[PDB]
Amino acid sequence: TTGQMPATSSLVDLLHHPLRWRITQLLIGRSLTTRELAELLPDVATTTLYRQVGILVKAGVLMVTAEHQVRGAVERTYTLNTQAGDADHDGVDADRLRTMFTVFVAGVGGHLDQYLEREQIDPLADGIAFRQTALNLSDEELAEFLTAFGEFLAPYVAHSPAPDRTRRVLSTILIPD
Amino acid sequence: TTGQMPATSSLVDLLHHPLRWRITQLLIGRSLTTRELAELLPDVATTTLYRQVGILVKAGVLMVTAEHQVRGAVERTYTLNTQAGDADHDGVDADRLRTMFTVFVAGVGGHLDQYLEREQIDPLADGIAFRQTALNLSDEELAEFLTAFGEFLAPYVAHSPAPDRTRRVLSTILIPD
Repeated sequence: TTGQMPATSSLVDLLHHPLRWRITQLLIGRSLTTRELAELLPDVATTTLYRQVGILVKAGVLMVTAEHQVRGAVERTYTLNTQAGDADHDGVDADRLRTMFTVFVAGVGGHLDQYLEREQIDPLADGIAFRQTALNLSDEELAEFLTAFGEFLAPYVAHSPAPDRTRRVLSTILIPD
Repeated sequence: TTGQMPATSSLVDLLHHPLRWRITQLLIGRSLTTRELAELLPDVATTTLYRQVGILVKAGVLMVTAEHQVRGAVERTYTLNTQAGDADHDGVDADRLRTMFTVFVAGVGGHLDQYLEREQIDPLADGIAFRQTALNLSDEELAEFLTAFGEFLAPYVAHSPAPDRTRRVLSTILIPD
């Protein structure tokens, strides 16, 4: 599901940290317990993983979607606070926008680095793609394009996990000449 | 129109150069004379612009789409050699893939820097967006998704330039967990 790079300076600052970026990206479009997140980040010390989730939750980058009793103790499920990444996008000046981009591409770069830790790679077979398309659009046509793009994505975003499926992250950057 | 980051080492090496990246990105989806390119790159010395087009053409990054007589002398029109950016994508190893990414995000970053040279910016009103979506897709579903994505884009890619329209560059990166 489509989240925008947060614009709030406090959230942007937190996402410089490579583990905090990893955690929030893993939570796009779904909810997970900290235990589940831990299992997806085997290289990270367990205590550290829990610490950083705590930091993200308290800052409002993540939100609690459920809590129930599991083995006598309470367990929370988390997802992206998409409402948080939708705030403060108007007072964005040059400096803030540069920082947002830098943090965004560093996160994506870190995801690529993780892919390259695979014992065997075939970028083509594995579905790695870096592409660009040029579009002539008025500001109003661009608003329509973005709405239609979300509608184009919707049936795919609806796919559940399954043994034949791999979770893929599609990052989009749009800049005018 | 959708070009992929070239994979041929010789083309990849040329695109490290920020002016060569600027030129090839300006040529996505359309054809231009060198004179037209010069006019879109006012900050670049004219002789230098012509030199770099020459370099790109000779390397096969660009192709000549027309030539006719203009003021007694012959004038060529150029566009991206999309056939060139579609070669050598199978023997891509870790080192080549990293380089491709680095060169790609540096180019996009340079395009953002150019946007930030505007006297007045409003990133939101100007249509700047950094987004991510997660999709659960089998390798075969991903091939379908990519084909449908091209079909989704087609009517917008068909838009001609006009006074109400601004050329926008949509960059896409797809990486699996």
